[PDB]
Amino acid sequence: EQRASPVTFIIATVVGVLLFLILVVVVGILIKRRR
Repeated sequence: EQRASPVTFIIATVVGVLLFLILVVVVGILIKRRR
């Protein structure tokens, strides 16, 4: 629990930031710019 809870939060943060830069920033904001 003491090391496993902050390591699980770092694993969830890196997959959430990777899904935001691909799905929201590239196929969303940058596809609205490239029209």
